Amino acid sequence: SALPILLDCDPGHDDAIAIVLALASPELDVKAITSSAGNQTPEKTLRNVLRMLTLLNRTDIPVAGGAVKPLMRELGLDGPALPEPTFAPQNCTAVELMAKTLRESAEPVTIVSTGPQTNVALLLNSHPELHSKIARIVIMGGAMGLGNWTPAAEFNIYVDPEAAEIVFQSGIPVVMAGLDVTHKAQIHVEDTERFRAIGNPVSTIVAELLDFFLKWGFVGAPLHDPCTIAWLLKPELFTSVERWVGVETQGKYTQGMTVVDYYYLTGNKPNATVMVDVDRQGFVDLLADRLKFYA
Amino acid sequence: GSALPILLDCDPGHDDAIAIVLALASPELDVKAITSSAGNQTPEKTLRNVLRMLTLLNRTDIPVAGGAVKPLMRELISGLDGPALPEPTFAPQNCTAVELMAKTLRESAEPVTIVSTGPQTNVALLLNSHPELHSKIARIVIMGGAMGLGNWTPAAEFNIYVDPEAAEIVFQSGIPVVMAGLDVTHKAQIHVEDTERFRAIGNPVSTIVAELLDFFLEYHKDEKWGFVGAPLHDPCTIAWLLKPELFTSVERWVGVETQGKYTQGMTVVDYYYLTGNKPNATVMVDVDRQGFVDLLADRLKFYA
Amino acid sequence: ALPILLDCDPGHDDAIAIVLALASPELDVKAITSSAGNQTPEKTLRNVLRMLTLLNRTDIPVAGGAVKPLMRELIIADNVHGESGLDGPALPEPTFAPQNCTAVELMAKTLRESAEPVTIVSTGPQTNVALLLNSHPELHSKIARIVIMGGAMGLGNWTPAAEFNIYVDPEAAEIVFQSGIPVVMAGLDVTHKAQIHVEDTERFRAIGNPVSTIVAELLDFFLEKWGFVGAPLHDPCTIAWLLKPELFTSVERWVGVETQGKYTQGMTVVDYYYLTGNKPNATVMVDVDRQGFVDLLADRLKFYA
Amino acid sequence: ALPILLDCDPGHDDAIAIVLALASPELDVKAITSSAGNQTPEKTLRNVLRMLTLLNRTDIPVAGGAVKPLMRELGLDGPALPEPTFAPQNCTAVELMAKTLRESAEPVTIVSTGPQTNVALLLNSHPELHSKIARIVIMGGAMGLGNWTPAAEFNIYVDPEAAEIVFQSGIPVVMAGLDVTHKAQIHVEDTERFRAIGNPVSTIVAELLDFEKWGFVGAPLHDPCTIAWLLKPELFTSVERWVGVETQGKYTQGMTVVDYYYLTGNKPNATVMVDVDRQGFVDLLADRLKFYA
Ligand SMILES: [Ca+2]
Ligand SMILES: [Ca+2]
Ligand SMILES: [Ca+2]
Ligand SMILES: [Ca+2]
Repeated sequence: SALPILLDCDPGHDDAIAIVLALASPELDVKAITSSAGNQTPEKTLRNVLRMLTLLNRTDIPVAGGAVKPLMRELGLDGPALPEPTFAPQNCTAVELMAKTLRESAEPVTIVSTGPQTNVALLLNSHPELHSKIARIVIMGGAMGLGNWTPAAEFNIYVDPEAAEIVFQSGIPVVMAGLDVTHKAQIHVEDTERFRAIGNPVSTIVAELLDFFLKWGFVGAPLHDPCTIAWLLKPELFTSVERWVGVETQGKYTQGMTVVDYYYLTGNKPNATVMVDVDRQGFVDLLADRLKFYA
Repeated sequence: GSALPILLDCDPGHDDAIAIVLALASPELDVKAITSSAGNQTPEKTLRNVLRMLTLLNRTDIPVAGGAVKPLMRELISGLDGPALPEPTFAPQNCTAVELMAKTLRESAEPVTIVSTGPQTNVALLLNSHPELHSKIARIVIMGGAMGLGNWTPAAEFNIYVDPEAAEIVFQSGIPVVMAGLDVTHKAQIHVEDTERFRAIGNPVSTIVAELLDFFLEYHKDEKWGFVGAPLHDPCTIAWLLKPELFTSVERWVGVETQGKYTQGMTVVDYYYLTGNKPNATVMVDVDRQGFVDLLADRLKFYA
Repeated sequence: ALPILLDCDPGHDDAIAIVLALASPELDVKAITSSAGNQTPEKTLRNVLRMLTLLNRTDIPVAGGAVKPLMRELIIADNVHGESGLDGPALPEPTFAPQNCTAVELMAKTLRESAEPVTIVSTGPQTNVALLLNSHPELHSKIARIVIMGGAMGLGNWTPAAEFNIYVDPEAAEIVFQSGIPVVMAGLDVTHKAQIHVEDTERFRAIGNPVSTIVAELLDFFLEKWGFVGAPLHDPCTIAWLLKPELFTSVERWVGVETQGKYTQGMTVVDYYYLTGNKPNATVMVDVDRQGFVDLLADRLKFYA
Repeated sequence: ALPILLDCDPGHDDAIAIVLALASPELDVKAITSSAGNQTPEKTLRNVLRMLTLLNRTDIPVAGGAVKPLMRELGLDGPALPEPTFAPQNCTAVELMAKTLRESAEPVTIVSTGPQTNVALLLNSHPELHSKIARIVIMGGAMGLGNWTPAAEFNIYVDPEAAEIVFQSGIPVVMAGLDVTHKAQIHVEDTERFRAIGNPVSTIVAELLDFEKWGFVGAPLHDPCTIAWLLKPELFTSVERWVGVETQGKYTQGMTVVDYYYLTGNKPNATVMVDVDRQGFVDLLADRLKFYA
């Protein structure tokens, strides 16, 4: 009855916190966690997935490392003391673990990818016969408005624009947590104190990860990646629009931009659910309430 | 007569038309010439519309010339429907827009302000073909672009989209640029009450302006944008020259995308200073709407 | 014997390349996988199976690959190669099944279990090869080199600037050329010199076995703005180069594939006069001893006696 | 005589093109304007003035043009040349070109042997004068390999946007690219022939041509092919084809894409020179050099 999900990510503090949120939610059955490279080198992102799973006592979840660089371009949890990995990744690549999971699943699986789209694009292009086994792809990346890496582009998308465009043109429903929503999903100093007052080793780690992070004029720090998991858990916390998104791969000034046809100016059929607002307090409540799982 | 000397390049177009009305009712401004760009209409039509507006406004003394027939490297894509306008009673000068612009610069004793409220085609031509006159251009004030969402394609505003290369030439020119994009112009809405205020002013020109606002809103009320009233784009350029204190603006780097698969014509504004790039533009981002409406109605009294 | 992986989109010349490879005991064909380009992926796969049926090598593992280019829609070399993709001669129906997996999977499996580096020969669009490279960076060390048919230093045969295989999937080809693995390129520069004249096709037909018959009837089908004396035979130059590199003249140069141009998508940009900074990444074939090439083919056709 | 406008960036070969044009009474050179590419715009202007001083044609009006490409960033060593004895006109190249067209009674031929910057400016800013332009004869581009980047010839690469403007203009274009110019080589023996003609001008021309991976037998003479094609088109083989200039590629900015095998829908927009009778080209030059006897 739980929703089967594949998590692909590049921890990264917010990826890490998204893993914590997912494993505290019995509505979700995390089938595997695979690592992309962007926030760090692929050796480090893999290591970080293994450390998080060690911390959270879920060494039963299969892990594989993915692509070592973006498709056509060149190419992490400081703060708290984290455990050394006590287990090994699977002897195969992220795409292979993803494909394997799809093949053997009896119902469609949800992909949540919160690093660059590199591994997800590879799976899509290399396994067209498994597209039917993918319910939807939930991403953290992009920005309808101003980017955070270049003027037009958010980092995840900018690191591998081609991979992202492959995802959005794939024919599989996409849900997009871009900067428009994640910038609203701020954790204020008081919130971080709330998480820390919960009083278990994990809520402590989450609070310290957050401590570390601390021209945009944010009141507190945005928490990007957990917005993907939070939307699956409580979509009613979010406002979203169904629109066409294209990713720029050629521009002189705009490589990696997510072009969102908000006012229907193109002929293009919508391919994405674009998150545009969140109930910030509700988002904090969800995170604070699920942290009680590690009591 | 120490008014600010200005060159107006435009593609009327109801809002260009209203910009002309505002400028000629402002003795702070000395309009040296009006030239026509093509965008809102064919170049025959935009030229004609400049001539009709000057005929209406009893300023047949301002020299007019037609400009480029198409964007620098792309194909082109009455223009003042609604009110009855007069037929032209005077002829454009026997030259091109670029030639009239250059002439004006050469013979001006002080730098001239360019206001271009159509595509940037003529301005870019003047810039590239007269580098020895850059010193005679104080600044270029444009209506075009959007820091946020575009009104023509998802990423692009119309004027820039029609001639991205010309706009990039303007912004890379080294001459200070002032940009009235959709971020401010979409705030500069004329509500139905405002159009009634203009109409109550009671002279042939305020009547024309109100009827121009009439036609627009009746036939082009944007149902997806959720505007309370119709945005008045072009007059924001003139208003900023008249009362900059009505506006909020930031000094940022702006690039125009000329190569993107999805983004041709986008004005990329480096709002959060993420690039290395030296600011080249003053980007208007807010306006005091009521004050903007007040300016228009105060200046419409000129035609009493 | 040199272990090779063959990735191809038959297509008459791919087919004749298969024939040549299987008549050469210098080469150990480890698998044949199918790309889409010349035809739909259903048809290319079928035609690999038909050729292996014909040549009684049903022991070679076959798998179908990617159904479309990485980031573009499929276009096919439709009426050039006709209906089935191998029109002309009667061919046998497949008597065996492809492996239960994708081309990239069979490729990876082959590399993993090989004891020495494997040579990839790819004679359709580079789609499967690029997928293997990006998804298996830990197996690059098991790839000796990639030998392609594609590209043109001069004029293209599909658009003014581009050759078909490259044009169908420029992004795949650029991935191959940027990969760090040695590339050998049989482009139109050489393949347009590797013409089979009517006399040569008559020679193949005179060899008198079922297979040389099929190869001759295949060429028959492939027969005026180019002003060729007879028909260029593109794909078998990859295998010929592995068999007898002394037939060929080649230069080591930098090659880039254009993925963004308005007029030039799919161009192979070859830095023939060293004008760029760029480190050579390819061996580009630029000439062939045509008669020697024809001799090679005919000599190896005797294998099917 | 055929009225022509010469826009160029001397440059030794532009210089030799000027020499040939002024020795040809079939041609009426209406004006010479300077582009920037081979050198800075100050230098190219100066060189036009030096050449016309040398050749005793200070009566031909000269103007300096654009100081850089339309959208991008931006010369006669060897022989002793005279200092300029006259001044350029007090206007820009585009102005002098427009003025020339306006006051011509019949269409004018434009020969542009530098980047196409001034010609593109003329075309875009004077659409009412297109009818006064018979054709634009250019030295630039390559159907085959480039001499500047792998895909691109210099003149075109310097201002790809100006070149694409010219080719998309609707005015007939004639293209002397590397395909023909690399065949138009001057061998050591030819340079000695020129030198033996025995006047100050043939001497200057020789001292220029006097001064590796391409494997040329002698030096290609690029710009004079434009003037030669006007004088003796029968020396050349050419094809009527569609030509587009790449202005966006990652690796191919400045490439002239010639649709030699009719693979696009596109209407031909250009006469593309593909061969030359080299000896006949050399004979034309030697023959015309006698003008300065
Ligand atoms: Ca992340
Ligand atoms: Ca306008
Ligand atoms: Ca093939
Ligand atoms: Ca030159």
